Amino acid sequence: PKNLINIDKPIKELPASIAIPKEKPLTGEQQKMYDEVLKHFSNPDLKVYTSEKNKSEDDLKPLEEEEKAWLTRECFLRYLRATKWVLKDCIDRITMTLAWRREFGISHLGEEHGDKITADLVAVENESGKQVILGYENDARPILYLKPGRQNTKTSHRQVQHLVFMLERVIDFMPAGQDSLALLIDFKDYPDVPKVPIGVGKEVLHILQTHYPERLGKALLTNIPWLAWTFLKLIHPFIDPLTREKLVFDEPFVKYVPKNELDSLYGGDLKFKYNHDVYWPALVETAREKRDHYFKRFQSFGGIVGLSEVDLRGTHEKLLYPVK
Amino acid sequence: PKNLINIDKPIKELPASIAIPKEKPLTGEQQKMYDEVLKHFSNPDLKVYTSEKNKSEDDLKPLEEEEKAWLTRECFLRYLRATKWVLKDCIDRITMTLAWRREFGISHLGEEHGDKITADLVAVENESGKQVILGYENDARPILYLKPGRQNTKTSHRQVQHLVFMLERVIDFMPAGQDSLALLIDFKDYPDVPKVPPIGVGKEVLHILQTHYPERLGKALLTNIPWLAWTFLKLIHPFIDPLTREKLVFDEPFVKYVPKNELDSLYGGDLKFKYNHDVYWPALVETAREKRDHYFKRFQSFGGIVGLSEVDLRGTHEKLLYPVK
Ligand SMILES: [Mg+2]
Ligand SMILES: [Mg+2]
Ligand SMILES: [Mg+2]
Repeated sequence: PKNLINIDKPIKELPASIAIPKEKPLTGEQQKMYDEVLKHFSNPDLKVYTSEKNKSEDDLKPLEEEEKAWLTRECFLRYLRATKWVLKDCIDRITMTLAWRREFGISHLGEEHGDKITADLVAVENESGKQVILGYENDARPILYLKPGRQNTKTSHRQVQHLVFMLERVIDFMPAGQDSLALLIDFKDYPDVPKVPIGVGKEVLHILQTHYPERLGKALLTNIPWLAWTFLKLIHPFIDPLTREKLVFDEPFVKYVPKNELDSLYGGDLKFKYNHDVYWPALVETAREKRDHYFKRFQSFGGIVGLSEVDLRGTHEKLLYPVK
Repeated sequence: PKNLINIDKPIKELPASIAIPKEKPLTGEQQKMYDEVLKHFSNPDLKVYTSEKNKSEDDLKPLEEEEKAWLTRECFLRYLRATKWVLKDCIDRITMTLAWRREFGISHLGEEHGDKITADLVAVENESGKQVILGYENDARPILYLKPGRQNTKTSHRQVQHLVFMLERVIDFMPAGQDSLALLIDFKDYPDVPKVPPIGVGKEVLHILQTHYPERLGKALLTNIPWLAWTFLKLIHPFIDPLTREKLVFDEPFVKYVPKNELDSLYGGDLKFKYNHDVYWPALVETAREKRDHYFKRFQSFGGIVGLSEVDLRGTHEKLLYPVK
């Protein structure tokens, strides 16, 4: 019996023991395309749709300060890679995500600035700890645990709102220099949690594919029921090699996560029991700290579109990536 | 307006409204390898391992009559396609499936010839209708429904025995000219079935399907998928290899792939089917037995040799369509 590490709150900072991967350098034509996107969203006269769902050319609103802070160098790069470096597609996708973010109630970088999705709104959804932000894996990705066997609410739109909220918070926890997350999915049934319309799948799929490009860096799956397990194993080789590498179906998590960063349930050193009244306020306060820092940094650098997340999340006095 | 067709038993014969897809005839170089497989398994002094798991060169037994009946032209082709037309792999794979069939208790083509896996042994596993053999789809494949939400037993080796048994029964239902099946999987939870409150069967089942049932899954239709799995299956769908992707259908109407008169009404068909074990099960057992009897007597009438075709063994024409070299 090993000696585990007590923990009941999210790990605030990436430990120094985990290095941040180096970014792939951009070809000449890629930089040129990047500059066009930068130019498009730097336009002082830019106006975008008030929603995605009900978008109209005749109902537009110029960018808010908070939207400029979201429109980062890496945001541009995520969409460029998602759209396979097609300039018009990149611009439209970004535009539509801005549009969706206003509609959904998350365009203001936090409830502190007017977001309608609040911590208090979705807190009940996390009551049984069905989603947990905790730790960092080998490539400095923040970890999001998903535990559908701990489901505590009935299907509703609020489930989607919680889903999006937790995604935004795990993004708040990104270390400077990283912009993708790791999903750790535990499919076990937990009877300890009492089990309680339109299936939310379609909306969640639309949200993940359309508004969260290039965010899934790793997905680790464990405690898979037999039929699902068999299915996943039968199809794994037929999955495209570059997607295949991102997906791990029932292998030890310890090979992708350092032990002191991993829950002991899955072979790690962390002794974690979800305690809502302790965990939830810690996550909310920690996420808020990160956002305050990020936004202060953004204003200190001119409050312009195109700033780097490396700089906005970092602490160096001078910009590592100055804006053209 | 809705007028459904009453049914409570397996449909015995492919309707004539469904064509059997034409086989792609063998090339010149493929025939050559095939003949080598036939020659190997035609050897009258051939001896095979008595099990896969505990295989030994010093524990061998000759081919039984019933095993020669299993060693068909199409059996050879299934392995040839599976092993990418590598002769040594093909022969070895076939050999190990024969060995596993003996080990597992299904080497005799039915309990009537001494199979330890019997209808009575596994019947309790089907009591709530978690697996149902019923109907034929657009390409004449017999349909096997999987309904994991109706699980009625505790995890055990018997569950594997039942899975194999049902697979073997759906193969008995192959129309002459077809050798792949269609899986219709409904993931919905049926609370009306009492759920039992212990090693997972996945590793064994995976090994069995991959190693011992090559080229059997012609089609899988998935429906009533919970949101999370649904999103996953959609998120990964395009990244699946094309030839495998068209094989898999994730939450699309079954009516595109199955004629309505061959399809359960619950999935948009015209068959009003309610699973009644004391009616369904005996009828499944009887019909499969009839099909096996016909298959085996046909085998005997054509010489009782290795390499006969399933088209002839399941068919009724007086002359062989595939005489053996
Ligand atoms: Mg509008
Ligand atoms: Mg038939
Ligand atoms: Mg086989």
